[PDB]
This record gives sequence, structure tokens and C-alpha cells, in this order.
Amino acid sequence: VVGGTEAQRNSWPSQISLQYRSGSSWAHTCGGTLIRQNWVMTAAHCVDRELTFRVVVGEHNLNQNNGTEQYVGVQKIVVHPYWNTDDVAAGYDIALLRLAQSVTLNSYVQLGVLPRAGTILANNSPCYITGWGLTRTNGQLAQTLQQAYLPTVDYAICSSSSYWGSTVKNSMVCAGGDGVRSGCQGDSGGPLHCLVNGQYAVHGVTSFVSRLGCNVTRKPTVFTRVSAYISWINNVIASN
Ligand code: NA
Repeated sequence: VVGGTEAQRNSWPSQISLQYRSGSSWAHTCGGTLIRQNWVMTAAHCVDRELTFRVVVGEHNLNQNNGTEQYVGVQKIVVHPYWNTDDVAAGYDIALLRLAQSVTLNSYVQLGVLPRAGTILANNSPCYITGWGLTRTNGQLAQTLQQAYLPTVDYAICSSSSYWGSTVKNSMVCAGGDGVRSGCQGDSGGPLHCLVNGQYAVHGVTSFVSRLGCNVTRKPTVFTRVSAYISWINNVIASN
């Protein structure tokens, strides 16, 4: 997250860190959202590589013991069947991960609430992106979980020619694009939290930014629109 602030450690208890095994260690690669005690929602592109993955819930500082973490292996990966890795602009950038164990819920570990199917945010709706991604274009990962305020940009504006044009689809949410705050590499797969009727819900799964940089004016961060995938999500969990 570029232009973020450090999150309080109990603000976003559904945020997870998706990590892969790297030699004798583990490395953060993506975010995700805990949606059941044994299921995580992330981006499909995060799990393209044939790596060994684990999820960390209750994580705040990637580089220090928080005293709150639970580490669980990924047992099954279900990518959206229409996902195509060399065409992120087509959409379907979503995957579900079944965890090897069910995690224990507490003030640091909670299920993300998802929007009702079909919900579309009005333009300029208040949302936060969260994650441990790069803090500058071509920079380095954050140590501590970051948040940035990214108001939505509706489809009509986002798909206009000076924004993303044809690359953005109605199955996506755009947010930000002010040139200061944005998602960045390592935030993919994580949540966009939007306040609706008094309650935060996870409306987006972080999908892509511009090849020109993370924080680029009129290139808002683009997210998979979770409310377009409610039936898919429920069908996968019910059949696994
Ligand atoms: Na930690």
C-alpha cells in the first residue's frame, strides 16, 4: 500500500497473509480475506505459481512475533474456472483456499463479511485497502499492516478513456487513482473494505494496478467485485 498509514492491530481481523516457502523460511506474497474458519478468499493470480503456500491469520508485523498469529497450511486451491493468467483484464481474478485446519476466532481473527449479491457502490464511496504490499512503486514490503483510504470510482468513470478504458469490466471495482494512495505489489488478493449501512464489508479482492506504477493518477487500483461472485463462492464451499 502506497500512501498508507499503519493499521491498528484489531481493525481488520479478516485480513490474512498468504506466504510461500522460500528455502528455510516463508515469504509474504499476497493478501486474502478469511471468509470461513477454514476458507480464505484471494486473487487467482496469487496462486498461479506451483508453490507451497500457508496462510497467517492474526498477523500484524511480518517480521516480529505479535503473539496473535495462527499459521495454517493450504489444503486445496479452487481458482475460478474462467480465470486466464495471461488476461487479468478479462476478470475472474478470484480463488478460494481451503485451510488444513480451522482457525480460532478472537479479536484478531474474524470472518470477513461479504456484500449481498449484485451490490454496486455509488461513486466516491468510502473504502480502505489493507495489506503488506510495497510502500512505493519498485519499493519494499511493509513490515506492519497498512491501510489507505481509497474512494470508489464507478464503472462509467473507471472505464472511460483517460482512466482504464476497456480494461475495466463491470465485474470489477475501481478505487483511488489520486496519484498518492494505492495498492501495490504484495497487496493482491487482499480486501477492499467499504462502509455500507454502518458496517464494513469486503467488496473487493485486489487484482491489478498500472504497469506504469502503483500510485498513478487516473489509474485507480482495480479489484475483483466480490458481489459478482457470491453464488460462485457459496457453490465452491458447499461442494468442498
Ligand atoms: Na508477526
